[PDB]
Amino acid sequence: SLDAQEACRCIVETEILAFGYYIYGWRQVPINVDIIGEKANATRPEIEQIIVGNNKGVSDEQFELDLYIIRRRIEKAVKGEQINDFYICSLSARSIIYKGMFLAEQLTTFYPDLLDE
Amino acid sequence: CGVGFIAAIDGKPRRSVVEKGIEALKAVWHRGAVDADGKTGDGAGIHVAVPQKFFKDHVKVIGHRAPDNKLAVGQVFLPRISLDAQEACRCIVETEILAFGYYIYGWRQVPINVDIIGEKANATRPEIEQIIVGNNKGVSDEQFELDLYIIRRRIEKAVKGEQINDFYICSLSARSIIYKGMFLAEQLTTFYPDLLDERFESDFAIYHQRYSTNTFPTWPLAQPFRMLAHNGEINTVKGNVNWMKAHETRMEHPAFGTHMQDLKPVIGVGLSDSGSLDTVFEVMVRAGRTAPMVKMMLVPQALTSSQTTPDNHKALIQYCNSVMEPWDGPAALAMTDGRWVVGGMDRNGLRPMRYTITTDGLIIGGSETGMVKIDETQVIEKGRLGPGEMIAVDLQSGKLYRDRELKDHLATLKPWDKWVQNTTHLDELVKTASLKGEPSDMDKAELRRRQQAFGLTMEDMELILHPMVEDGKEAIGSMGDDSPIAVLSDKYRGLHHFFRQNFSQVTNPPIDSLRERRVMSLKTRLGNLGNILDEDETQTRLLQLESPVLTTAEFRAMRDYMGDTAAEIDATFPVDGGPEALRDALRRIRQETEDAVRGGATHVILTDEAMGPARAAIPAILATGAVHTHLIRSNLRTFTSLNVRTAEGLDTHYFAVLIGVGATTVNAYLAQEAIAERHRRGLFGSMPLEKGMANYKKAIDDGLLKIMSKMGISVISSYRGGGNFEAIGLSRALVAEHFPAMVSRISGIGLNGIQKKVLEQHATAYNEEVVALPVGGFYRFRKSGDRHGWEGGVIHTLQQAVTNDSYTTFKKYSEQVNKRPPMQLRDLLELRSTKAPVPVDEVESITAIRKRFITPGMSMGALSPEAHGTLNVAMNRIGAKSDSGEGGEDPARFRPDKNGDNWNSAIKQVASGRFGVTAEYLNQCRELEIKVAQGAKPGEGGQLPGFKVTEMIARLRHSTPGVMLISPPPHHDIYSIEDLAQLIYDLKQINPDAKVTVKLVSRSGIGTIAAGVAKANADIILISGNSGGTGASPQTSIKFAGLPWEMGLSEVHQVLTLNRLRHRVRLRTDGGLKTGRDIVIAAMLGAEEFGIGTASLIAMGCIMVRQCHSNTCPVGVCVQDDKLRQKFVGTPEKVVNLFTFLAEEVREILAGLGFRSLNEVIGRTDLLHQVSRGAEHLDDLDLNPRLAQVDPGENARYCTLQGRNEVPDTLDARIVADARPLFEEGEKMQLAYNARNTQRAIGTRLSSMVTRKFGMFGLQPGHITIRLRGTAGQSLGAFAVQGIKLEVMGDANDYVGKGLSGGTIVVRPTTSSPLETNKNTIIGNTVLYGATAGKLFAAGQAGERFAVRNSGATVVVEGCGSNGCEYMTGGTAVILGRVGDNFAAGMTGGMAYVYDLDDSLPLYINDESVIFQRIEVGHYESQLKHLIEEHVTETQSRFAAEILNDWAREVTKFWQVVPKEMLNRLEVPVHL
Ligand SMILES: Cc1cc2nc3c(=O)[nH]c(=O)nc-3n(C[C@H](O)[C@H](O)[C@H](O)COP(=O)(O)O)c2cc1C
Ligand code: F3S
Repeated sequence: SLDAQEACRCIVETEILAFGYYIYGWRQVPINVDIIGEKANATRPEIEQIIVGNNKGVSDEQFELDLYIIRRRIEKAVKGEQINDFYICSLSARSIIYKGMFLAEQLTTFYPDLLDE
Repeated sequence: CGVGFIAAIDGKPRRSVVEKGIEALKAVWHRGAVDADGKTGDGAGIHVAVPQKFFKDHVKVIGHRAPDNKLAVGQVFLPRISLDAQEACRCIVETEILAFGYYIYGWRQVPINVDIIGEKANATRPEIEQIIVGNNKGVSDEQFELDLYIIRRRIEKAVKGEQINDFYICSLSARSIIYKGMFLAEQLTTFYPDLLDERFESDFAIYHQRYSTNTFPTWPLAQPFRMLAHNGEINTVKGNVNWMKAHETRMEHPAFGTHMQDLKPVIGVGLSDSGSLDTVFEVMVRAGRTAPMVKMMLVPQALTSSQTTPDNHKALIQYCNSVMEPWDGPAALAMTDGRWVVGGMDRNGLRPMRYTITTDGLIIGGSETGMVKIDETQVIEKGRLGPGEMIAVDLQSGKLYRDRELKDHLATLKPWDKWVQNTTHLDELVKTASLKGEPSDMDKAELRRRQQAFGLTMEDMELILHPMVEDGKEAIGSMGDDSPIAVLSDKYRGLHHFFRQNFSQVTNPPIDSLRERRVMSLKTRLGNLGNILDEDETQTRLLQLESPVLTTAEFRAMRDYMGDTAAEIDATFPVDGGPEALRDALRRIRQETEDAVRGGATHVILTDEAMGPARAAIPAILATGAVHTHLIRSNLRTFTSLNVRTAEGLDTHYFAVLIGVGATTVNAYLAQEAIAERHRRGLFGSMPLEKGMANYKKAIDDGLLKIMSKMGISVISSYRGGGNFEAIGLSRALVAEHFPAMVSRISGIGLNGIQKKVLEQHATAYNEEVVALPVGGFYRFRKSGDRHGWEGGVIHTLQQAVTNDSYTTFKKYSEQVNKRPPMQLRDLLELRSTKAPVPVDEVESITAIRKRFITPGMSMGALSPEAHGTLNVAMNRIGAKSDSGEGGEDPARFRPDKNGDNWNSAIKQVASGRFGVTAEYLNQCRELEIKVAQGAKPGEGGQLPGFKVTEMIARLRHSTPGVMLISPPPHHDIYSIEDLAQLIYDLKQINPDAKVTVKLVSRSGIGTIAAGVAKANADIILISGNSGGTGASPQTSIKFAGLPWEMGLSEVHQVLTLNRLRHRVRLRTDGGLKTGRDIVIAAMLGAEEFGIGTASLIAMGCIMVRQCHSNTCPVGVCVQDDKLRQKFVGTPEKVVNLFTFLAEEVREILAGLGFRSLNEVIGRTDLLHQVSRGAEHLDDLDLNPRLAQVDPGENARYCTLQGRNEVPDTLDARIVADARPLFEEGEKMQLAYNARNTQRAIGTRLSSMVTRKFGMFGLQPGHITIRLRGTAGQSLGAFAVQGIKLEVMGDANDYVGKGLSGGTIVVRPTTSSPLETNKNTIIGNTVLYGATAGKLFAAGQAGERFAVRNSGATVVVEGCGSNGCEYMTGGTAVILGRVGDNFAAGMTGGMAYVYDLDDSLPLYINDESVIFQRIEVGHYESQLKHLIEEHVTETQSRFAAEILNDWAREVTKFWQVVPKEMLNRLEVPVHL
């Protein structure tokens, strides 16, 4: 549906801006659904990325701390409204996670981003 | 699609009830959504009584002892994938039942058969089980049902606690059970073999089947519900839920006790409208009231101020409307308490409901009068349900209450008349307020300084104010809106420009308001909210106002009455506070409001009265939004009211949004001061000040009713605080935090931008030395004002490029127009490829690209005949398609000219007025088009001034010369998607070669509507935007309604691709298309065809005067004069050259990008990027929701089918196989057949063959005649031409004789029927809709809206219903009986005769535009005599026979009704 996406986006944006950080925007990850089977495709979620930058000039340490706190608060708030199939695979300034329900050898085909230089 | 209910009158269980319910369910397969699978349904269900003996024998066999009391059985849906969810839910249920003390007998697994279910309806199939609980404490049935309900609610809450998914309880009671699922209607007894048993006997049964808009079934969403079943669609649910959120915090009843606590969030999550309504209904019933009382309290009757009801019902309706907010919308309800069984209708009576009593003490009601086969010699009475009516059956005592009897029996429970007298009006309070305390007027300089602070120009006072004060009506504009959107503009646009209004496509009908204004109320009540579960005199003691808008004197009187209990709050913030002054002011006011309400205050007055040179004013919308939301979230909105004093309210769009946000009353004092100042200068003439204020208030109320009627809401109480607007260009955080329920698909400015704009305007007004207001350009261009789309340089350069026929000039034009700062959404996106360019000679030729352009519809009433013909000739010369639009077309233009120039049009429209729609008008086209809503004025009908109608137009539209013609906003044929499918079937039957196009308007939620219409066999969808032109419409509907097509097109494309439906339909867009870049962007978005419109008018000579409504256009494009039509300068070569240039531009761009065909670029969204205007504006528009790419799969990204979507064959096929001598030798024929309700549009394809062979008037009357025996389907004999005679023995369902075109239809009961032919309904609703010729004789009563938009037909019927002969235009109508209320509303041509024995016509008629007298001319007597003689001859009636017998004494019992405009034009005068 097209409400759950909008509701989750509103929740995330209200909960990030409550701390004072600056949101640069959303990005839709390029994928290729040609390699996924059927039963692994009926429950495929919409994958997106949100880019937030630190403008308060805080250290990395406090920055990671508030990012974790924001993730937990977003999880609780979304669970409040009993919205199903919502997940956060990472929210940090140090590391990223690319995961899915495909075969091992077909990881670089589903996510062409990792083929970059 | 449909509801139905069967009831045994005496009250004894029996098997026939149940099987007849099954039989009725087995015959509703024609209205459902056909599927290529044959197994996939969309929901079905039945609701019966509990078969005690079945389960008692089950328990006996199991090994227990059968108790003496009744059993209780609960049907549950448990998850199926894992084995924990089942066990966890079982543990929860068993722990929660045993906490009360009842005994559990065990679980049972229902036998099912999954062989009939489709695939997608099987991947979400839950595990169905039953739990058997018995009562051992010996409690009564009443307490037992109460604890069962409480246990159900507690189980629901506990299971939701653990976030367990796919758990549902279809029933838990000792009285009734529910069998429902996601299968087809006819396959219900195959999936559930239990119902095939011999012991399933009952005394009542309800059945329902639905028609969903999407293709993802969810089992817990199938009706009937627990103590409710609904057909239709509810309008106001975003406002009723918000008011329930305030009603919950005070309600309590001693029947529940402490347990009341787990029923506080009564309306949970994951429900539709029919679920929330059902929950509220069940809660209100389980607390003491009865089903009729709750039905009256939730869906009340229309409180009309006429003497046609006893005052008892008036007092009862006053109480009911005072205690609760109505739940509006088209609704046919069939509900059941534990004792009563009620069938009811909504306020307007849109859906149909027909019932029947048999001699076996059996009542059968439903949507169609032929569902259950019943021998004709067993009936006692047939009937219907008018607007607001209801029929009840009491099973305990076994009685049947009709409408009036039930009202009488209900109006005696409590002394309503003595209770209502507690109401206090303000009219008396302002009358008795002596004429003292007159305030001194504000100074001119102060007024101008305050007006400058908000950005009011002199054009806001000379254009949109002056007509309000003088005329009492509202301003009018006549061209599209090319103004930039609010966020991209650069001047000070008020916050009320960011909110677009709402309307209703096919799923809901808009409510017309110029004719049935009697059902729309603007009542406002202060001191109203309280406990909704009580009954006492203190509930009706409040203050009542007759309009939510108050003047200054009325405000001072109401403030007198309030006095020592109110609390005033300022709404100003210091200009020098800093970068976060507005947020702090919001915080402060929303804290003071709560701190004052808790202190005993009952009335809050939010005013910006303290605005000065150092304090800027908070935008009133934001203030009232924050305050109302906070009061709702703190459980205090139920205590107080909310009054707003604003200084910016000047237009009818301000008050709309303020009342939609949550304000109770609104006071606009600066506008009144401006009115007074303009009056003291002697500008209005000789009218007093109070007359001007009254005219202004009347115009405001009329505009408010217009805005409220675009959506389908008829009462202001249910519209307030619901917020049916939509914000475009506001941050998601701001909207989701301060406003109740609005969607912002793209974020915009936050609080900093609003603060900057406000501070800038305040500084400009209060530090700069004002002498006069700026001229301002918003509706007309002025050099000092804003920018516009079409202006002088670009128009002159386009006309030069088109006239001289040179391409480089056209590239200069495109270069000029593609260089201004951004003005629309499609200006920020950017093309970017990654391939290498290819040469220009390799791309498609101009031919195959030009055949992708069409011209939108422009009626002949607006345009001049020469321009219309020029467009039709130019568009046919290049091989493309043109459009004729509404208003019909000239028959004489139906043959190619001997210049070769073909003046015909390849696309015909079916407007909602049906002004020229005949049988030949639909067989002279290649491709049809249904118009639901227009781009400029959505949710409204086209207009045509009274002087624009000449002889040519009056003859072309079958109307009266010199008469204003306003089309009805609703459709009278399309009240829901099933009616849309029926109309599409009709159109595809009448013309066997054309396609059907649906025209929508871009807004939110259009995706589901598009996925729904695609299942109705429509093959072309058209998406218009808010930037389209028009002929004549109010300015508020032009500037503040609709959305850019960039949103709607992408939404429809994504939703259609998601449901695997994109490969069946085509997409077409128009609105604001000027260059080739725009066309390439639209093609990337998903469209395949393109409409141009306004630009074409500029190629022919139009120069954007914006005076089309004045009939004085200089060049002569849209004018009905002769002296001005002689100035036309258009020629087809101009349009041809324009299209050639526009196509070769697309060729240029495609060759430069790297492709060779438009088919390789359609849908490829990833070729578009977003760049923002820079780091100096900071508008956070994120168009990523607009650029999302849904992967198709194996299918392509466009239409890949040949021809139109195919349709089944009705009975007509056999007729065409039988009447071959008629078509080949041309001889008389005579056929006989058996009709059934599963056969639609009987006699339409035959009419098509006859029209193609001989024409409309080529056959003598009665050449081919058919005799049907049985119950006819819907649209019987639609579009029948002269020479065809249908004779039905039985009855017809609906839309009989729709668009009659000269035929003849006769309906009579069976010769062996023991019925009074003048007291039983024989035909349903909307009879003779837009007919132009023929005759129709019926031997019974008709339904509602009888003979609407009649133009030339002649009808003789023995009765009528409400809203009969509404907006009739020509012909004669004889009604030998009683009429309904609001008869002959908007009638403007023809004549009517009523046979009045009750002498009660002056109480029902709408004596506004028609006059009623008695027959005084023998010429008009011979007419009636011959009509009744023909009636008696055909139908062999007995009532009319004995009327004709006693002619001399009954001729003096007839009223003759004649329009006022037909007084100077009749052939002989009506007087002596
Ligand atoms: C003078 C005029 C008359 C129109 N008449 C109709 C009409 O009768 N029916 C209709 O559906 N649309 C009518 N339209 C709207 C067009 O069909 C189309 O939606 C609009 O012209 C597109 O705007 P555009 O030219 O800016 O692209 C009319 C528009 C104009 C300017
Ligand atoms: S604005 Fe209208 S009056 Fe004529 S010149 Fe254009 S059609």
